Amino acid sequence: MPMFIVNTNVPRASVPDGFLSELTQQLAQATGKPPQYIAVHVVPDQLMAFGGSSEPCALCSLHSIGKIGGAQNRSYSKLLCGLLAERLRISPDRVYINYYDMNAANVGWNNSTFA
Amino acid sequence: MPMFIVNTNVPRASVPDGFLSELTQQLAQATGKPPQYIAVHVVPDQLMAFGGSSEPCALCSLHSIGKIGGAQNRSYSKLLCGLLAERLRISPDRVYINYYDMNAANVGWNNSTFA
Amino acid sequence: MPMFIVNTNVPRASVPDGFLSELTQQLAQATGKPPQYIAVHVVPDQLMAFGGSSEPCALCSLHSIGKIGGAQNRSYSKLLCGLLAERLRISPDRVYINYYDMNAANVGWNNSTFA
Repeated sequence: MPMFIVNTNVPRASVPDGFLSELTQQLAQATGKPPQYIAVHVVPDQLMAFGGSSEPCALCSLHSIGKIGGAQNRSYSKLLCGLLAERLRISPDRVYINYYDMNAANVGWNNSTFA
Repeated sequence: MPMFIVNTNVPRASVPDGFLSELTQQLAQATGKPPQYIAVHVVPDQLMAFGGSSEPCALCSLHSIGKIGGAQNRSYSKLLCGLLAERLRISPDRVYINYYDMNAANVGWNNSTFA
Repeated sequence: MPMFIVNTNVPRASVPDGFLSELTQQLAQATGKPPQYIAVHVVPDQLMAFGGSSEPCALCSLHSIGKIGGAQNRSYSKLLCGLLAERLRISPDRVYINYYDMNAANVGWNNSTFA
């Protein structure tokens, strides 16, 4: 709650310096969850293909306890695709984002679960 | 839409030229979705174990908006273990494939989500 | 059934050598499944942040055909958090574990599914 992972074939070097921070701040506002509970993971240099091609692309995941749904998913997308296009230079139609509404009894953290 | 990921301890150098393409082509045929929508991600050189042994193995996942189900999963398994076995030399009883039927509102793409 | 993945920013060199075996034996006991069926994947050196900081952290997931539940999970979290803290020196509050109960029809293995 929330975890954001980005897998992309864009090279390490193109990942901008405060990128993780940025994501964190942004996700913080978008979901309205406090930053310290936000986890962010970026994996560049991957061997991937999208629609058969090797041009820049990304497969992402957003996990959260609640705050996932129809319209919300639409804003996250915008926001997220927006950042990726902008920072990593990836075309949005070359991005997929999987959204997962996690149940609290199913998220372990510090010796227990959120249930 | 679909996204297929392969995580394996086989070395990068062992992945044949052409593999990403073959996978995109076979999955398109297998799920009946145009290739344009298929994303493929191969991750070699992983630190992994299956059954406590570090002989060659793989953990994969296939996510799709529909085209997932009892009989379909069975054929994807036959298809996919067959390729990993022939192209990557991984024994099929050392492979796990997780299948996810995704809901359209939960797949972000191109600044929005599907429907 | 079961598959355990750990993604962490700790360096590869800090991952003990019997770590995969250790996790394997411990999950076999915790889940009550024979070790033969346990898959473990450890991914160090990742680019991640937790709560905005880059101190050591881990994003994990545990997939099982059954044995997943409110209480089991609480117990798993303790075991897992204990292991990561001792072996990788990760602080338990900088760890998330996603729990997934999978349907047998959704898990491929050895050319077919468990269904």
